[PDB]
Amino acid sequence: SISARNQLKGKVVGLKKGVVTAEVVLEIAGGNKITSIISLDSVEELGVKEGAELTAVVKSTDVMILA
Amino acid sequence: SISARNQLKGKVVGLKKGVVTAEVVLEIAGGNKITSIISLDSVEELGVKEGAELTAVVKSTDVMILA
Amino acid sequence: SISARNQLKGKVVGLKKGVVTAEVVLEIAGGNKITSIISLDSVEELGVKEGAELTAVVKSTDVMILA
Amino acid sequence: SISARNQLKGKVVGLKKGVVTAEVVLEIAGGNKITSIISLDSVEELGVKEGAELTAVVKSTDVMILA
Amino acid sequence: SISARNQLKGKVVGLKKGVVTAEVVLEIAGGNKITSIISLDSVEELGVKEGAELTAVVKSTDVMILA
Amino acid sequence: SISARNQLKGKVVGLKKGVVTAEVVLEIAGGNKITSIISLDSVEELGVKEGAELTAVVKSTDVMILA
Ligand code: MOO
Ligand code: MOO
Ligand code: MOO
Ligand code: MOO
Ligand code: MOO
Ligand code: MOO
Ligand code: MOO
Ligand code: MOO
Ligand SMILES: [Ca+2]
Ligand SMILES: [Ca+2]
Repeated sequence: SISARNQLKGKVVGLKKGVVTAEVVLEIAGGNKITSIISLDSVEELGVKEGAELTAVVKSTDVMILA
Repeated sequence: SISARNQLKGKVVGLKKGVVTAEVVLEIAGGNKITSIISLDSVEELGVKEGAELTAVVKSTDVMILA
Repeated sequence: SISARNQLKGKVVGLKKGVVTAEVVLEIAGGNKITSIISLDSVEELGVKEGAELTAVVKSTDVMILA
Repeated sequence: SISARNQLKGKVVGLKKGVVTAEVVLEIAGGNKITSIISLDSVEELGVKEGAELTAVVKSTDVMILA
Repeated sequence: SISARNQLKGKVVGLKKGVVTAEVVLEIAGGNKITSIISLDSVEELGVKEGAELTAVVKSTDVMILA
Repeated sequence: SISARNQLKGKVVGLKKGVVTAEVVLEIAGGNKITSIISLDSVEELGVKEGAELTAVVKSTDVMILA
């Protein structure tokens, strides 16, 4: 129940932990892949691990269109 | 060939024009819907129309993770 | 349970509805005020109205520091 | 005098330096905590340190609403 | 003294007002042009108009690279 | 042909690699400089290095105005 209109369910297929940030790669419907860069603290708090089923969220104003 | 690593192909299923901004809704693999808000100038220049085959692009640092 | 680390509870003190976007102003702790621009559809779906108690959410990478 | 309408004064209560990025945590009115991830270069240039009195700035189009 | 590392001085050559947002177009050094979409209220508050000399500011995390 | 209206051609004058992110600094027309923080993987994938000619891309909704 958040304003961000793009909510994409997926499964974790990759995780890389940096000093401040962390990279999460999710496989969503149709084989598409979504890549997320978040704080390292969050990775630790949401129990992010390979195989976990999670949801990618994006604000509409952050989505560009390519023709 | 742009750094934004998230590229999701889709078809236009919704279009609403504002004074400065415009809203484009794309249907992607699995019926998921991606909503984008961009400049009105761009819709016009990219010739966005119902049925067009376009692509949604998102920077990794804009993707959040939900548990 | 989302990665975005900034979650600020507040009360709606202002709402302006545009064609594509909408502006929401919330009063949070200490009298601070937060201003949000979201899609008009969201305003309609989350039942946004003056007096409503809601939460402002922000990704860490979108926060700048001013000295 | 910048368009970002959200300006929240606070004191530094956390600082973690990465190779490229850095994390700053500010305590604002009510003990709320704001977390910011910026360039390592900037922390150094703005002389960010525990106890400093700084200000968090956020563009309105980056603030989401949660119900 | 804001952490955002991109500060581009320029002159207003275009200004379009919408209901909630506004579009500002600046001509910057060297023949380049920058386009910004911000809140209508900020435009009104900073007294933006054709001919004004202002600065465009962008967070490093929001700049993409294209090859 | 991406909707992002800001496309600034430039040359790489600085490149710093971190664990998850990377910092690219470009010199653009007219003596201006642009700094970008993107994923380390994209840098590696687009083969970014000192001297390369590339383009910085920014969404209009991410450009702030300072008076
Ligand atoms: O209504 Mo949003 O937060 O622009 O997706
Ligand atoms: O070590 Mo970083 O600056 O979190 O990629
Ligand atoms: O390499 Mo990006 O531009 O953070 O997706
Ligand atoms: O960068 Mo975060 O961990 O989505 O607030
Ligand atoms: O009428 Mo708007 O301000 O382009 O949604
Ligand atoms: O007027 Mo803003 O820069 O969308 O907060
Ligand atoms: O990521 Mo910055 O240091 O706000 O440009
Ligand atoms: O808001 Mo835009 O049309 O992606 O620059
Ligand atoms: Ca943004
Ligand atoms: Ca952003």
